[PDB]
Amino acid sequence: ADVFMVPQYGYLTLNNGSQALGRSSFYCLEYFPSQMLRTGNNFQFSYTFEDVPFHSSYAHSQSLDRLMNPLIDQYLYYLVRTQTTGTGGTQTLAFSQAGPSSMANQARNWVPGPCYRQQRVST
Amino acid sequence: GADGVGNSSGNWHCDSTWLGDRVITTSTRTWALPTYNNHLYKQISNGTSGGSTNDNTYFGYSTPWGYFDFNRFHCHFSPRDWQRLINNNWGFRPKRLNFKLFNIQVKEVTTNEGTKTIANNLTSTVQVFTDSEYQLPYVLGSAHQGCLPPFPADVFMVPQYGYLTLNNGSQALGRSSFYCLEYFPSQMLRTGNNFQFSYTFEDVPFHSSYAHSQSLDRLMNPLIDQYLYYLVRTQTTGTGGTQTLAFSQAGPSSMANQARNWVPGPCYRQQRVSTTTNQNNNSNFAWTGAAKFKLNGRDSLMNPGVAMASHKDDDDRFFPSSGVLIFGKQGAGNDGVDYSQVLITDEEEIKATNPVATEEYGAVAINNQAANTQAQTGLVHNQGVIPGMVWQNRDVYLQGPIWAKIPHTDGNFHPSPLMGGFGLKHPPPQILIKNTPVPADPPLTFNQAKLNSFITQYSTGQVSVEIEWELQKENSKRWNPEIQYTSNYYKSTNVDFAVNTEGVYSEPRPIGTRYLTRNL
Amino acid sequence: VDYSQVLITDEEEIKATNPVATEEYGAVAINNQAANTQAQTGLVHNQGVIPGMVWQNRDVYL
Amino acid sequence: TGQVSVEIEWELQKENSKRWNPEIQYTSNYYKSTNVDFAVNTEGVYSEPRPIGTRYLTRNL
Amino acid sequence: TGQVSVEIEWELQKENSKRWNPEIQYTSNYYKSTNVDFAVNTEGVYSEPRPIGTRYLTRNL
Amino acid sequence: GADGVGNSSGNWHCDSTWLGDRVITTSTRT
Amino acid sequence: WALPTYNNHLYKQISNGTSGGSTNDNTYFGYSTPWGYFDFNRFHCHFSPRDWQRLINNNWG
Amino acid sequence: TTNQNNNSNFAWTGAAKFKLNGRDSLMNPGVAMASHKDDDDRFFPSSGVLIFGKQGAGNDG
Ligand SMILES: Nc1ncnc2c1ncn2[C@H]1C[C@H](O)[C@@H](COP(=O)(O)O)O1
Ligand SMILES: [Cl-]
Ligand SMILES: [Cl-]
Ligand code: NA
Ligand code: NA
Repeated sequence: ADVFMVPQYGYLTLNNGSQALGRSSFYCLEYFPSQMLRTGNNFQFSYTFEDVPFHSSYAHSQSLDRLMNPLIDQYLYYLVRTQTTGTGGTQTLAFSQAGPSSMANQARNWVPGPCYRQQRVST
Repeated sequence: GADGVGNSSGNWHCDSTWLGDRVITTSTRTWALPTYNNHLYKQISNGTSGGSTNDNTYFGYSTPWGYFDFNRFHCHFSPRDWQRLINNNWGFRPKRLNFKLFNIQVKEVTTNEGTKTIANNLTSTVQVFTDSEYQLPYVLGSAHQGCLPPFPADVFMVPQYGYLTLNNGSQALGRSSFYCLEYFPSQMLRTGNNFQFSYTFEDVPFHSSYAHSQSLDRLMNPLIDQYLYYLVRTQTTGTGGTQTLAFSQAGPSSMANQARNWVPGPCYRQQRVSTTTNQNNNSNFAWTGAAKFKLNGRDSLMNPGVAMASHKDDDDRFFPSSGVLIFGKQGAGNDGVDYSQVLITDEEEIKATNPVATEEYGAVAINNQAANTQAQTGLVHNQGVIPGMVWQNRDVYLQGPIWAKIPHTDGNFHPSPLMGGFGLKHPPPQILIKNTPVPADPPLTFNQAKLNSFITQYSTGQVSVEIEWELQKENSKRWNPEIQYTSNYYKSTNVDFAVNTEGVYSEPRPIGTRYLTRNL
Repeated sequence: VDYSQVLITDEEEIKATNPVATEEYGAVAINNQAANTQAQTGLVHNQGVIPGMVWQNRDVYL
Repeated sequence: TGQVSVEIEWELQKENSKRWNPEIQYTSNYYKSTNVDFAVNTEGVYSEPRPIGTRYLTRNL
Repeated sequence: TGQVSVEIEWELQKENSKRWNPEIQYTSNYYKSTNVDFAVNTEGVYSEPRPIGTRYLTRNL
Repeated sequence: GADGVGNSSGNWHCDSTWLGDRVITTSTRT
Repeated sequence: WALPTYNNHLYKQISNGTSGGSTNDNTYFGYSTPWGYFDFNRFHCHFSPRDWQRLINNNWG
Repeated sequence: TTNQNNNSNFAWTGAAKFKLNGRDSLMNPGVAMASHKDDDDRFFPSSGVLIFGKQGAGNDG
């Protein structure tokens, strides 16, 4: 129902401060073949979107980390300890097969996406 | 007859055939299926509460179903075959496969007064079906045990299927999804009944069986000098110490200075650890030391990390704490096993194009040089991809993984499984099997309850996986003999990759893929 | 304008594959472990793309 | 002044999920209120009460 | 003992509404819980948490 | 053979399919 | 729609300077034209709230 | 300009580099980046641009 105002066109060019550079380009719309109308005159056209990937309307139901069966244990080992447990405190190499209980340790084929730190703020 | 009880419903095919590029592998093993979860879907969660940490929390379900996994190279390749493939090809990749289930036999076990007897239930059935539409959580590619045995003779147990869903602590979220296998059109079998299908691998890049014979840095002719200059000095030599700009053409002698078109691959710093006990610092830094990525407030270990050289030359003892695959020696214990039991793989072959795992990527200037201020530089421990980088993917081993399902995500980069292998969007479908519940006699008067009593039984049968691989022959004009995997002549009490005196096949070491050398 | 006027969108749906906005990506070792020297690790606040990553694009709204 | 017309053809991609339990979905709460969501108010001012996402349906990883 | 199979073909009648605002719809609440709605519990006992009606979509009189 | 003891005398169909108006339900229980 | 006359039928040079209160990061150089433009780049234009609902609640993309 | 630069031979120590196989090689000519922000024309990356000798120029120093 609402009736709206048409936005004004304007553009930006390379600038240093409040000055323009040699490169900066000035466009004149009138230098464009445009069609004219009088009432009882109409304009129209058609365009076809280049092929683009479907937007994802689906939210995952498995975390990237939790991609493996709980029941089974990986055939691969990880370094579980650099030092002997208890009083002795002498360096040793201990290896364990990542299991269901030790989920965090187990190896994965995929890792999380990229990130740029964003400052946190509370409502 | 077509399908009867006194009739082999399939044969044993265990052969490898080489013609031209195409090498065909065929394996057959004898499996046994136990009843799982008493024919019950069970909710399984690990809580925040109790000893367990927050990073090991999860929510999911354990199903009464078993699954067939062949995702390990040793299944389709004899050690001798792995040798032929590694020692003469610059690459290879899967093309198509063929699966078969047959000679299914279902046994019903009875126990009275400490007397146990196992006989046949012929009328009993076994359900099978393939997740051809990928509607079921993908188990495979998680390096889980339960794949066909390496040795053909061995008889193996079928892995139990179970999956994970979004969780907070020991709780599920609204999003988390519960799947019922029975809600899947599955085919049923009675002995003399057989199942089978075929799949064709989507096109994938040939794995690299070749190790570079030129470093990325050393890509230029020694004799010639570059037509380009570099800034060689900021200050006059000797006593004067007055700033000046001197430029030199990078030559053969000054190789490091000269400009290059390509730069090394990406790196995530990996803590270094030495096989020798004494060298290592006396702290349990296995976890605190190790690099990790934090997702959804939970820190998971970066295993096995991006592909990086295990060590710089002569640092053979060194390895990343989490940055390489590790394979247990046969008979090795699951928990807290000694170093001797484990086989730590080594990815040094790729050192030429990839960064060393334990060292910085390099250095970058931290500030603008000033008339008063001195130039500064900072180390790069974490380095992401940038234009001009080139790198090598992590190697696969005779007992490594083969493929992995690329997560259905909006985007990803160089989706080659980090544990090594071929990244497929539509990998070989998960094959699900289950013994059909056979109820114990019901009570005489109708009960609204669901039957909780069943005859105890398990099933057994042969399985056949046949895969057609496409090879990519070597074209090298290298004049000298190349390095190759061989078995040492010198005598020993046991033969490599054979059964021992007890009948226990054992894989003495991991076997890489890159022996043949190709130019950069 | 006051907070009440604004509608702050929420992209938590993608938390499963994407890093939390306010937290580090994770940690990397800063030095080689030594017989005398202790292992060290540093946080990753800025993390670029590397082989093996997967992620979700930002959502669109009505 | 004049009318303008934009017509767009969108291609959908149906759900294939075998999820057994009910999925989450955008709904308008039953509980009474003085104004209707996404309607004009007593003055004739359409208003968009909240942002509306796109991902409600769940798919596996 | 044996298996039984019932297959039924249902005929739908799509919605034609020109209602401008979002309609009410059956959804599963996001907020966390120890068990999932319409799933098996820790013991293997599927349970139907509530009755589920048929009328959510609204049509004129 | 057509009908024998060592032969599945039927399969498990538990699927739902939506095309146009027609929605097809299929259930199998033991 | 309604179209006002823009810039008195004039192309005008517009710049924001370093000088004065404005910072350096808000400096710019450009031009404002006597032309107007039609923009439909917002989802709500083509979708009724009810329609947005149907699309979100039943499609994976 | 000679005077502006700090009085040290930081040609190598200063410069960014990538370490491969235990050997540090200079990052020349680096990723593609702007040589200077406006009016910083005198400035250049120590190793971050191509350099061509004037004809008859000497190879060393
Ligand atoms: N193993 C494996 N599986 C799937 N996708 C892969 C694999 N290795 C590389 N890639 C990626 C890398 C590119 O994005 C693309 C092939 O392009 P190209 O120019 O040929 O590298 O596929
Ligand atoms: Cl083992
Ligand atoms: Cl010259
Ligand atoms: Na269990
Ligand atoms: Na103006």
